[PDB]
Amino acid sequence: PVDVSVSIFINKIYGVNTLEQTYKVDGYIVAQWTGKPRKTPGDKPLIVENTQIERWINNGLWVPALEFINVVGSPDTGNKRLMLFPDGRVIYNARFLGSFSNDMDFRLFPFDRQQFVLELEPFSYNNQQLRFSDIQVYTENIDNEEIDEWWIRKASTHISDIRYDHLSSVQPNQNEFSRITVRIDAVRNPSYYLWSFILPLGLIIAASWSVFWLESFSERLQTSFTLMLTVVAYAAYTSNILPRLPYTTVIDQMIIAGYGSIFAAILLIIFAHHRQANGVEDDLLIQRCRLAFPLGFLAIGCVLVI
Amino acid sequence: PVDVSVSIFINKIYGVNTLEQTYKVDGYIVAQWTGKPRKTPGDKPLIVENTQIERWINNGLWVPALEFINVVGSPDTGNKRLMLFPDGRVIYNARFLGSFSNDMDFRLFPFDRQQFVLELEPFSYNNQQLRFSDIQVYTENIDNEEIDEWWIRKASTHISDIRYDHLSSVQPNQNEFSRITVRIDAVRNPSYYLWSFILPLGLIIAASWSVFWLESFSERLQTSFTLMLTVVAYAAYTSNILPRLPYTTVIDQMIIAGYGSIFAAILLIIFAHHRQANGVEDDLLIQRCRLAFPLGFLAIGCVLVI
Amino acid sequence: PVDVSVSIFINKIYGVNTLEQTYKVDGYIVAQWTGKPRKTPGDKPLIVENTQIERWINNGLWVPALEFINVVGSPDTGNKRLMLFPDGRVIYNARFLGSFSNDMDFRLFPFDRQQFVLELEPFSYNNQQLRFSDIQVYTENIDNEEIDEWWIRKASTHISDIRYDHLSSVQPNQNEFSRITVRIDAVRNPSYYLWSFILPLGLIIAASWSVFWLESFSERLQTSFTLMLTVVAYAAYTSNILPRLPYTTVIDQMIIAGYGSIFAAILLIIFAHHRQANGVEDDLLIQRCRLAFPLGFLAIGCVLVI
Amino acid sequence: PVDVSVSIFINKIYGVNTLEQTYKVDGYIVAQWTGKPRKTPGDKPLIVENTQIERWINNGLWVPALEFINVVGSPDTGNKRLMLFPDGRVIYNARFLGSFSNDMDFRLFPFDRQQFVLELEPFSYNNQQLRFSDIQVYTENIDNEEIDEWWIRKASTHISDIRYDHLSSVQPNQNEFSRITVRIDAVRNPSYYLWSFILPLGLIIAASWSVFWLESFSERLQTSFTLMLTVVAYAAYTSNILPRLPYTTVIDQMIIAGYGSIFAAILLIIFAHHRQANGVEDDLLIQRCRLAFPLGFLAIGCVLVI
Amino acid sequence: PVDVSVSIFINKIYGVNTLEQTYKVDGYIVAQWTGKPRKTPGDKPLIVENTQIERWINNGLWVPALEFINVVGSPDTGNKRLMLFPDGRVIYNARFLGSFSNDMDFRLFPFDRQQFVLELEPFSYNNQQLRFSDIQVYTENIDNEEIDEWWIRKASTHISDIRYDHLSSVQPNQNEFSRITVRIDAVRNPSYYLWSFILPLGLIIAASWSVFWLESFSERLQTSFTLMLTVVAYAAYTSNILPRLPYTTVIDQMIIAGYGSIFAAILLIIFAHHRQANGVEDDLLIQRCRLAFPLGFLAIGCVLVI
Repeated sequence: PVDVSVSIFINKIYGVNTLEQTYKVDGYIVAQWTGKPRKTPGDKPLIVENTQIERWINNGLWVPALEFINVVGSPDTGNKRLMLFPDGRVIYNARFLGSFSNDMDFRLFPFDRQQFVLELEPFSYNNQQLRFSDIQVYTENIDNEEIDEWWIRKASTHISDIRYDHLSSVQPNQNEFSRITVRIDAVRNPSYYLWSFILPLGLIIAASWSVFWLESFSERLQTSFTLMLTVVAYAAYTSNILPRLPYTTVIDQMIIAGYGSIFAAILLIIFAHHRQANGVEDDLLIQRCRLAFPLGFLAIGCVLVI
Repeated sequence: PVDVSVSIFINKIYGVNTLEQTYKVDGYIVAQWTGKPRKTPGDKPLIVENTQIERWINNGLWVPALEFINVVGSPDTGNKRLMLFPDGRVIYNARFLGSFSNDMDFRLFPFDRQQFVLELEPFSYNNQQLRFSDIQVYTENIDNEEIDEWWIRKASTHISDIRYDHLSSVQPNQNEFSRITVRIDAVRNPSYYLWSFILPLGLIIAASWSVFWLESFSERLQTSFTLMLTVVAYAAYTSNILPRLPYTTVIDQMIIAGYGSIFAAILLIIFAHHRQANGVEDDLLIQRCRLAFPLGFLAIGCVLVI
Repeated sequence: PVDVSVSIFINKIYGVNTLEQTYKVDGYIVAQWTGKPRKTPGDKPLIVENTQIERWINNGLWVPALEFINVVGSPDTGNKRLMLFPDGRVIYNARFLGSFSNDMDFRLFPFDRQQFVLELEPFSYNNQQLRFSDIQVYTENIDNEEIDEWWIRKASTHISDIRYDHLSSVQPNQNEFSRITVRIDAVRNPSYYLWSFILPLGLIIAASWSVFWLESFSERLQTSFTLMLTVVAYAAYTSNILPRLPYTTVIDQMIIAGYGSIFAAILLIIFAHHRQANGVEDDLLIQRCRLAFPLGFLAIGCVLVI
Repeated sequence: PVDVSVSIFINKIYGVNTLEQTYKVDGYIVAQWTGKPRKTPGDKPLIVENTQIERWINNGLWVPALEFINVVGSPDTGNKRLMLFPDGRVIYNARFLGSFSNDMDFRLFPFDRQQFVLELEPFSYNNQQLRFSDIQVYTENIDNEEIDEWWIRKASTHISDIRYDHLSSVQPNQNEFSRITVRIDAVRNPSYYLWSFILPLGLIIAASWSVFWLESFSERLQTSFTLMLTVVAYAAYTSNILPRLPYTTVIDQMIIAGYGSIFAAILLIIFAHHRQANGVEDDLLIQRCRLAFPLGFLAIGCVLVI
Repeated sequence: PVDVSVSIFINKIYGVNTLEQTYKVDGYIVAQWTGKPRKTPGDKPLIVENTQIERWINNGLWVPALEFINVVGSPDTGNKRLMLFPDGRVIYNARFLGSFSNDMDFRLFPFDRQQFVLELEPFSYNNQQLRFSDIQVYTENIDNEEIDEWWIRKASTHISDIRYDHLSSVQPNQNEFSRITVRIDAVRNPSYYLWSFILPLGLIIAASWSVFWLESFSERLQTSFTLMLTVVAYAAYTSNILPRLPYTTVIDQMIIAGYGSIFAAILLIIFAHHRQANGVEDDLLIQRCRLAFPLGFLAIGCVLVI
């Protein structure tokens, strides 16, 4: 059972694709294992670069294919490098850029709690064990977090053994491969969305209610039709700029709320008026519920967060 | 007639392209067949990885080219692997990611009933039979379906023989290739569209009718012009965010309905008024059809679903 | 002069790019010609697949490069295959996906009459004649045309000889290559555009005129400003969803019409009023031209289609 | 100093990228030079196609690398072809598709005067002279110009010598490479923009002024607020469909003009009214400047074109 | 310690991707170092072009892999070229196009101060020193800056030594690689954004205030609802055309300001009216604060720039 030591260097995690639950990772992979001692020119280790590596394979030099279990597509491999030591051991170092997959929940969108994952595992080797895994998130935590879209925490390794129940016609015990699993926790940067979506959406819902401080009945009603048109004009601006998803986010709900608030008002206003015993006996208290549901909406809103 | 045993491992079905009727599939293919026993170093099976396989072909080792009948483009092949057994048999294993085609009907868009298909078939072999086909949809049915865009059911195999009537100048019987056909049934997740499109669209159509609870004639009419402008502002928001298609979906019809409801009203309102024997004799009952077509629209709507 | 027999199998014609006059074609190409008889292992034809073909070339086996005259870019080649017969003849079969060009006129957009073309021609061979060309449009005419964007008719071949006047320093007669030209005629599916663009645009133009059935002068005018705003809100929805072009379509003109109809009304309304001999002597007949240009617009519209 | 004769065949110039000042060019390149006579099989010229050319290089056959100085990226090379003559001379022919750069000024957008350029130049050869350059714009001038976005004129060659002041540690005179420069002049097709942007934008500015033919003061003012909202609704439609740039076009200015015209009116209207010696003494002439700046706007507009 | 002399020729810096903090760079790289003198055919330097270089490597000729530390992906390499001198020294010249990364702050968007950076560094060599670095920004400073999106200043080099604390199991001192760092300072072109966003946004905020010069109370309020709808209609036009970011820009704030100004007015107007001791005693001074916050907004605005 060959012992391999992997070292992943994360350089940048970007381009999150909300719909496909994808994110790009740029970094380097380093694998080290020991082989039958070799005669290296001079004596100091031999450095084999790109094109050359493929040659050394054709001459027996074995090199284990380490797959990225959770990769969408196939990584963009940069510079490959083989460092051959005289005492046997071999060190493989290559830079990569790939798109990884993982279960991502964007229900609370504006305030996300996501976690980026890598999953290494020998493509075709039952007894080729992954010794120790080390990840260098040499990125800067409290650096300039208000410049980048996501804020992080700290790395997280975890080696394990995966058992497949439908392999080759093998029975003895060939069905356990060692898988390195890296995890990075990150939180989304609320800022932008608060000051450009939540806030103004609120001022719209607020000024929405000021339709009650209108005297006439026609004014009270005809104005909420211009108010309806405003929430639609907003849902457009919101949608054209927000990430498409299969489910509704928080913001998606604030928009529904704005739709109900205005439909509620429409009902009250066309109720207050025709709920009479004459013709214009608008219930002085209902027509003056200018403070009834404006705060009664912070009660329906503080129950959806409970 | 060589016997081949295929095994498809579906890992993720994503990126559905409504307009081109495309969808992406990530997984592995495993093909097994038996050949003339061989002398493998040691004795335990020989493992040939990437670069190497192409070499073994140049030395006679045959490997059937298995085409993906319904693939748009050419699959993104990851790690290839040849496992050569001493008793002959050969096992080919490779990871792939490709875009597949299939007839997709999106008439009832918000509520779709689609089915993802794969179609394997030897690219150039008449008598090379596909033995047994197995698919491991090791994805989780009732897991977190309210996180993913589509909900599934269960795999579905089916081997068969395809007959081409215009092949080489061959007559005997060379015109029957065996094709593996995999089918996966899936249903779209209505949620999002209901709570962010259907609902608010209804509140717009509802409050649309409240144009009748207006006293004056000018108010009753001039307001439906702001109401018209509202449905348009909605069709914009809807279109910019929904999947472009060559035909109309359900939502596309609700939008037409909102257009007709407002045009109907426009006709009634400019009828009730000028349908007099004086000048302002607005038919007290028609001007008060505030409950005539609001429910008479649930009759025109429940006949389109019949 | 080598005789070559081509057979094109169109599998799907999609992704029309209005602006670049591009369209994608997926299918297979089959070329057959006869060479100096060969000794094939066994005796039955020899099958050379992908990688291998490039090898047989290096050993003399000649294979003519057949260019796709009208291809934007370079086709996405799938599986290549050489079938070598003992009696000489060679059969080349490969699957392709490319983007083709052609002059496309989208003037009557909603109702297009386009034609998809392919153009094969030996890249570097003067006397290498293309024998017979056959195209298998094994797609289904009256199948589910109301599911696909385009409706077709039937294939259409045509071999010819092209003469270039500026080739190599050759004089004898080297300047005539044989070009296969395939043509497929198609018509666009009006549906969607009628029920989602033409119709509602008409209800807007119709209800546009009902600005005359208003009593006051201020109402008659101030209302047409909200009517103007409506046609603009529509041109936005239309444009964001329709295909960008360098010229105006039919729909683009109906939009101009709605702009003139409203500007015409603006003139009449601000004429009828101030065309007096007092101050409010609104020409009873002009102010009541509620049926003058509404049908007088079907006369200006039925002359643009003449 | 090797004499090379180049021949560029422009097939289609499309996809202009306003922001990056890019445009795509499809065509063929033909380079001819004479070498040490060779023994060609048979005697008639030898035809070397794709894969093969790379082989002949490995056997000494030299082939000058001709770079495309102004190419963004790297051309999409199609079919390559080497025609080797017995008398020495070699003819290189290959089809290409690349993205080229050039300084493009879109200040007068609707009416552009641009020029597409190509720039060939030996990548690594001081004394390898480019003999004669010929371009076949075998496209059709007055053909169907009202179908294509751009209208042309006629080709334009020009060979020259470029001097680099910072090359290798060479002094003698190695610093002059011959560069072929092709230029094609083209004009944009105004049509669409006039009938779908300029015209309707004018009818909006025109009907804008008719806010003066209103009696009351409140009507005269409150209506220009719906007029303001209209120009904005237009800038949206315009922007979403027009090409993003770093500077303002003509249309971009007409939109500013419409903004000023309405702000001007806002000032006059709120001046005429409060510029009294009572309360409602609206200067009969100013309130009746219904023809003052409507034509006084054709004076401010005919000075921006002077 | 091999001495290498690099020379970077920047040809064009374009395609800034605000969200990913990326920018494209086209140019050539030139690396020179001296090796063991060689016998070159003739005597004058040997020119090795593309395909060939890979060959000379297989025959020992070493070529250091120089990585682009801050590259997203992997550069698009054009023509490679090896110039081998008899006296040893080797000169590597290749054209590239890659996407580079760097921290970019777009807080003051309309007026940006950004800096484009390149970072070279030997991929696998501890003692391979980079001698002198030279960059030829042979672009034209005060040329046509009002045609390009960005304005520059002047190049800026800087060689240094980077120390990695987690390399191979090496202790002596193998952990210091030499890195070339190029920096180019650039400023964004405000123009467009001023005349198409800032200006018209101001005329909207300006004319926003003229809601005070309205007599009635209903007019003063109902008009600000059409004014609100106007700022939203603007945020839409702005957003669809501006670069998506995770934070708010200057323009994003002017939009918030217009939202507050109108919400402020809404409060005042619904205060002035109901802040009585009767019913319509609108505080003659407050209702006439037509000059209170219009200039009192230039005070809140000149404190956000302080």
